[PDB]
Amino acid sequence: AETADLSASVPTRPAEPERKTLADYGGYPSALDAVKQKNDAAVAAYLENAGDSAMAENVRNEWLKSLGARRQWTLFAQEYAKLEPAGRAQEVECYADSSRNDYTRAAELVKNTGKLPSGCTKLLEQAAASGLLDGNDAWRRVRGLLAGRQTTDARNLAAALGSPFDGGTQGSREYALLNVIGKEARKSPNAAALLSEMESGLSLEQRSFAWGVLGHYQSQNLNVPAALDYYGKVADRRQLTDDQIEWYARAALRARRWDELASVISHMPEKLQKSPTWLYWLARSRAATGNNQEAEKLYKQAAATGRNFYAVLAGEELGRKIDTRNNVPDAGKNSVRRMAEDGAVKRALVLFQNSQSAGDAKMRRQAQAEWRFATRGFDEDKLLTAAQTAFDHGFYDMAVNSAERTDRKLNYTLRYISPFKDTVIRHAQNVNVDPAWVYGLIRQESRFVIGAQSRVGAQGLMQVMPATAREIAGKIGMDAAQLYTADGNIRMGTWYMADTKRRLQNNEVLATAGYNAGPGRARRWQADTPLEGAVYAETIPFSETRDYVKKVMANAAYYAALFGAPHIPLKQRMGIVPAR
Ligand SMILES: CC(=O)N[C@H]1[C@@H]2OC[C@@H](O2)[C@@H](O[C@@H]2O[C@H](CO)[C@@H](O[C@@H]3O[C@H](CO)[C@@H](O)[C@H](O)[C@H]3NC(C)=O)[C@H](O)[C@H]2NC(C)=O)[C@@H]1O
Ligand SMILES: [Zn+2]
Ligand SMILES: [Zn+2]
Ligand SMILES: [Zn+2]
Ligand SMILES: [Zn+2]
Repeated sequence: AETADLSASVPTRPAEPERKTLADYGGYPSALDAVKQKNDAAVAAYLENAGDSAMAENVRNEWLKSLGARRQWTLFAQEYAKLEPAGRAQEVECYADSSRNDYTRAAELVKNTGKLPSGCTKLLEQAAASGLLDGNDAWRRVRGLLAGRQTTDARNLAAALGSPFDGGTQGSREYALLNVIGKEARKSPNAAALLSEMESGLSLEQRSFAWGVLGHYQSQNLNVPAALDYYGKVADRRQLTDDQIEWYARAALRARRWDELASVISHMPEKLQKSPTWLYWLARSRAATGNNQEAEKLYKQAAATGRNFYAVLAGEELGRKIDTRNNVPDAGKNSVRRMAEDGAVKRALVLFQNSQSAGDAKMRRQAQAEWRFATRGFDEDKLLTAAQTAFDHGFYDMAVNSAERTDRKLNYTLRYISPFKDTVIRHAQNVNVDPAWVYGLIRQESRFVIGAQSRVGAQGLMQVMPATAREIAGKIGMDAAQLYTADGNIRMGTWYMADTKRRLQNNEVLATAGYNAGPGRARRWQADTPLEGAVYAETIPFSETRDYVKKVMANAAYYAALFGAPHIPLKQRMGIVPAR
């Protein structure tokens, strides 16, 4: 019965002057070194003076980790009581419980098969020594730690469970299994023959795990028939790590074995079965075996996960199309202004502007942390207001970070911003690439930060490598130094998108993957037969590039809807990746 509106409510946390903010930032590295050197007076003095900021909260967390490890419980409790509950680091939670000898968290944590922080690691050991850990899960954690070379943590965990590596029957058997599950032993052409010899003397759990390690190695190496052979010997698939079981599912997906795929996904942990990825592929598998009613319900849940690659593909199997109409008005200019007056928002903004006039990347990273801190507790209305507040200040990446956090109130123009439009459109049309794809790529590469610079030296909005820029500029009459202007950067990036596409059989999925990892790697990941675009994207071995391709293609689907481009469903945009 009511038309949509946006609450003008804004927080009014106490603000501090520009000088104080920059002084607190000035002393921030000193306070973190005081924690590491155990200078408790120097840490207390910093916290006494500092504002209620991400800086203070980060110092307080680090100090509590130090206080917990040193069993300084009087101080720990007094300072823990000063942390916003949502601001508590994971390891600080564990110390706070281990301080009471409370092991409620261990049942969840024990599911983790990789490195935890030391406080959580000790909590698990103490839970193990106390008989409070499920045996199945505890030994599974031991094996996972051995397979990812955390041999010390595995050793201590096995000791605490009462069967040490040096003495225990189960302990020493787990440890001996490294001749198969070791980082280099798993690569051996004889690992399977070795394992097949020892099968008689291993438990069902140890055998399931060990075939899991060999399957996962083969699978992430894109040797699918060998992967499927080893994974097929796993008797209890629930024994696998999360990464092992997902690469079993990726192998079966790449082989189009829909019955096996469904079966694998059914053995995943609940959190993993409910992710957009495995809801979608289980749905596709159910449809492929003839159960449309079950596939339909699974598509609906995948589609309800929000704005993302699999949610969009699911919505399309249900004949929905992307709709990018905002369902709430823009925030009023007054509210946008008042939002910037809030003490924590203003702090973020002060670090932001000061980082611009000084070229200071580390200060800019701190402005982002302050912005996330400032906005951490916001309801949907404040988040849309804050998003516009960031956008107006040119803090474009924080504009998007706030907007993409809403669930019912949707502002697609803050989720999918498009600054520099004249530039991008012109240069994309000149080399004949789709502008929605270009924005998709920029949104993922740099979140629209003109001065973005990666670790390895990828530069600008389109994150073009200096070497690539030199090769481009010599083909199209440019100076390589134009890499460092926004216009030259967009000219080179859009050209390289067109160029990689042309050299990867005109395929936008291979091109996206080639942009990020090199066209050489994009071709390596091709199969000897054609692959549906989503299968290729899901089975990319490098995690960063796998994530990257799906986000860019999903971003392009939303930009295309925002720009009014003619409707090409995401499935069709994904197309078919050809044989190598
Ligand atoms: C940490 C980081 O910044 N990672 C990636 C980030 O995202 C885009 C770029 O920056 C990306 O680099 C791509 O990196 C590959 C190298 O792995 C580049 O490809 C190379 O360059 C030319 C391609 O025409 C060839 O001569 C090389 O053979 C090729 N490598 C491979 C493996 O094929 C690629 O050009 C570059 N992309 C851009 C946009 O510069 C980086 O790794
Ligand atoms: Zn089963
Ligand atoms: Zn301002
Ligand atoms: Zn231009
Ligand atoms: Zn990048």
